[PDB]
Amino acid sequence: TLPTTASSSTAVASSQLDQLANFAYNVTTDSVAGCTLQNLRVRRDWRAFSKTQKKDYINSVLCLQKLPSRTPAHLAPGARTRYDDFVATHINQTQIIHYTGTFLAWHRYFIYEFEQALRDECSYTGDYPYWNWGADADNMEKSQVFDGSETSMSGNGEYIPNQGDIKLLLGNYPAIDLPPGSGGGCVTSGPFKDYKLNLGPAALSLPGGNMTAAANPLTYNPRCMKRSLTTEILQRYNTFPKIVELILDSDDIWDFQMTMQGVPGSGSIGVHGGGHYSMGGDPGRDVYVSPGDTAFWLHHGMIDRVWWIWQNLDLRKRQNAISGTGTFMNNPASPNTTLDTVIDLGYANGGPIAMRDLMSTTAGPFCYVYL
Amino acid sequence: TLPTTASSSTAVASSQLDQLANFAYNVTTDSVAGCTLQNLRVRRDWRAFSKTQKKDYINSVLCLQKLPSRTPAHLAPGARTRYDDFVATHINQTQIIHYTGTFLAWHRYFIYEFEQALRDECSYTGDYPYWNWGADADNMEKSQVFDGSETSMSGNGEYIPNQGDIKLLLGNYPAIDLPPGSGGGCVTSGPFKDYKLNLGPAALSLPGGNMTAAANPLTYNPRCMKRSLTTEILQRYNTFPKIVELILDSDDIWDFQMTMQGVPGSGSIGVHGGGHYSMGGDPGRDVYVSPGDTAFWLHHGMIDRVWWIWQNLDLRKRQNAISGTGTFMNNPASPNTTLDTVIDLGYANGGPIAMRDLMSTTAGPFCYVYL
Ligand SMILES: *[C@@H]1O[C@H](CO)[C@@H](O[C@@H]2O[C@H](CO)[C@@H](O[C@@H]3O[C@H](CO)[C@@H](O)[C@H](O)[C@@H]3O)[C@H](O)[C@H]2NC(C)=O)[C@H](O)[C@H]1NC(C)=O
Ligand SMILES: *[C@@H]1O[C@H](CO)[C@@H](O[C@@H]2O[C@H](CO)[C@@H](O)[C@H](O)[C@H]2NC(C)=O)[C@H](O)[C@H]1NC(C)=O
Ligand SMILES: *[C@@H]1O[C@H](CO)[C@@H](O)[C@H](O)[C@H]1NC(C)=O
Ligand SMILES: *[C@@H]1O[C@H](CO)[C@@H](O)[C@H](O)[C@H]1NC(C)=O
Ligand SMILES: *[C@@H]1O[C@H](CO)[C@@H](O)[C@H](O)[C@H]1NC(C)=O
Ligand SMILES: *[C@@H]1O[C@H](CO)[C@@H](O)[C@H](O)[C@H]1NC(C)=O
Ligand SMILES: *[C@@H]1O[C@H](CO)[C@@H](O)[C@H](O)[C@H]1NC(C)=O
Ligand SMILES: *[C@H]1O[C@H](CO)[C@@H](O)[C@H](O)[C@@H]1O
Ligand SMILES: *[C@H]1O[C@H](CO)[C@@H](O)[C@H](O)[C@@H]1O
Ligand SMILES: [Cu+2]
Ligand SMILES: [Cu+2]
Ligand SMILES: [Cu+2]
Ligand SMILES: [Cu+2]
Repeated sequence: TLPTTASSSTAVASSQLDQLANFAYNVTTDSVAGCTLQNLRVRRDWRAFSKTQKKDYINSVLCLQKLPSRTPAHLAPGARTRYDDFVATHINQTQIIHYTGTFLAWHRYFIYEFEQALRDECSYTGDYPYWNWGADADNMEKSQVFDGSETSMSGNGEYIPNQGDIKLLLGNYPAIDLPPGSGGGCVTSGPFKDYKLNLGPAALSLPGGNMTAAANPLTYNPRCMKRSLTTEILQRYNTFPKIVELILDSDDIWDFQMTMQGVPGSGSIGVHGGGHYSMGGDPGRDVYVSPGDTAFWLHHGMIDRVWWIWQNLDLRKRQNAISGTGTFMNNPASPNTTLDTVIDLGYANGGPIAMRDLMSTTAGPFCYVYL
Repeated sequence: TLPTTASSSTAVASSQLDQLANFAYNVTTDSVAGCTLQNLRVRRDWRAFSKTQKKDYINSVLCLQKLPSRTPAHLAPGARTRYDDFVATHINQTQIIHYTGTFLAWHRYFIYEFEQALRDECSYTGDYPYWNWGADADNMEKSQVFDGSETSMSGNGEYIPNQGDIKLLLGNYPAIDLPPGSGGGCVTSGPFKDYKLNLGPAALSLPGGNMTAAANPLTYNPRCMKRSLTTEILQRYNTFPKIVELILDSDDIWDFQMTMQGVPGSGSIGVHGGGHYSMGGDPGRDVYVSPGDTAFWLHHGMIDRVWWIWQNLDLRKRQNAISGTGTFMNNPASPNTTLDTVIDLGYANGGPIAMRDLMSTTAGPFCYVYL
């Protein structure tokens, strides 16, 4: 039988999450028969990756960052690489994604098309990786995603001392205070030290309250990728209890995405916000440019997995569930998101597609499960 | 001797507003003694206009609706007239000009350049008019702005029986219910009976609670202007007690501009929202395309007048006061508006300009007062 409420103990919460993930894996594989059991791809924990499997993905990411970009030069003069095209369209559509009826499905399609670019343009045969936050909640610097070795998405940045508190002011709600992390500067080690971030910043938070915004975040400004891994941020919004609480106590699609992103006026940035700002640095603290951090795709693999688990717990009522509109926090008011709403990814990959073709990981263009 | 508490009687609260406006006129004119007393412009109540002066203003707006548009066709394929240029830049910029730090200053510059277009291209030499809502709150159908005569902005629309209410979402709160007015269809008389809106709808609130939104509201979509005059909406938010209350009880620019536009979670839409939705119809109920209604300019002459009165009650503290950010209700977050923030009107008229040059009606490009 399945867990009913989330546990206040960290080990038990991991067991419930596992048992909920096993229930989700079971429901999906037993239904499937263009998608079969034989081409059903599997996404796995980045720790389940071998140190040779890690290098294949990293090498496939490094290759996409070296191919020429597809976006027209006038629409984004700062885009140079195939990697920049995905970042460019995320900057372009930040106002109509996030806190929208399309938030969860747009990012499921976003990461899927990012995988296709790896498989078709940089010859990737491995599995898509995801980052389990709760496993690294007590020591993010030891996390195999951020440990600074050459099997990581690079590690911490240079420790800038005497850094001010990060203050987050979205909307007109009172600020949320966060520690500045143990880094702050350019990344040290890892296979991405010479990775040149090209676009942004658009709305980058800074230690001390400021927000660096460029005149046009689509213009060319090459720079390094900065990081300041903040373990304290993870153990506040990303422990195993928080992850299982997000799944077991969200009973409608509204409560799920709201709790996931951070309920307004609640002092919580949710699992989505806490996963972004824990990396710190640039573009870690920029909601527009965050795909510029290579740990974005492992982060959203886990976001999709948490949505995938919650969906299967009641496929009758949760597969096609949608709530929200087409504008950030319905500001200003916009029509309700429906199954007929068409979204696109700009010039990154793919074409415009309706929402109903996105709700299932074993339908539409999708054919995959999680382990 | 100035009042400090707004009154409940419409008669004596009307007297209060005349005192404050007169004090404001006294402070501004004595301060002028490139802007002199000899060239100082005056903006007057639409009721102060004689018959010939009313037709003078209308015919210049009518001429603006026939001259060819300046906007390049690929940026706004639906723009056909100079009047469309102003509506198009408003649609384009709606999400960074409402509930921002620039809201009041952007619209002061917006109507000034619209006035400059009347003067330099349609030979207008008269005064800029405004609409005193408090005088028509007892019957909008009697208003000199809306009676549908030769000297109106056209009047009511064709009758549509048994219509549902208007549901307005203002923040993360339940919808505010407004009566649907006494019209609904295309306008029946007045000098704009045959006037064509060519843009939108971008987000048109409909009776019953629905909303229409074009896929791209900047494409060609010619149609009549619809109206549904609603006296009760003016009664709720635009009586003389409501106007004097906004001026006297607002202690800083944040309180003032929020109370003017409508505070979320209070059931009010402010005098600004009350003036827009009391017209009803299309584009009166569209936040983006609202300049498409010809009463928009007289409506925002009075919005500017109320800010001017509020400014002059404590010039040393209120002349250059700013609060807010560059995004609609700070969603998504953005840097604070400063005196150095720059705005433009696209291809409507003029060039870019900073906030410091916009805070006074007697500095920058401005030299005007209100009667
Ligand atoms: C609505 O507002 C946006 C601004 O947010 C306007 O977009 C701007 O349009 C101009 C010309 O169409 C773009 O100019 C471009 O400059 C680059 C510089 O490298 C050049 O390479 C291009 O060939 C082009 O000349 C400008 O970048 C663009 N801005 C943004 C942020 O996209 C838009 O025109 C406005 N629409 C209307 C109808 O006013
Ligand atoms: C950002 O998004 C806008 C629309 O959301 C894109 O603008 C479209 O561009 C195409 C190609 O030039 C035009 O055919 C459309 O008419 C445009 N639509 C609008 C509403 O302007 C823009 O190209 C996107 N930019 C990037 C870099 O993805
Ligand atoms: C998943 O299915 C297998 C076999 O069908 C079963 O043994 C296992 O217990 C299931 N998972 C859970 C959590 O019960
Ligand atoms: C930016 O931050 C610095 C502190 O490093 C502060 O002194 C400055 O006032 C901030 N800029 C603005 C415009 O507030
Ligand atoms: C404005 O100045 C005139 C000048 O004589 C004066 O009569 C009037 O009382 C003044 N009004 C206010 C409100 O100060
Ligand atoms: C829009 O969707 C919400 C659900 O978030 C629903 O409550 C509301 O009634 C919908 N509005 C209309 C006009 O259908
Ligand atoms: C905006 O200004 C306020 C002034 O009260 C300041 O406290 C805050 O840090 C500023 N925020 C940003 C993002 O600049
Ligand atoms: C298990 O560990 C988490 C951090 O991973 C704590 O937040 C919790 O209180 C429990 O001790
Ligand atoms: C203000 O409005 C009231 C109606 O609410 C009138 O009774 C009064 O004479 C003044 O016109
Ligand atoms: Cu995103
Ligand atoms: Cu994210
Ligand atoms: Cu406006
Ligand atoms: Cu307005």
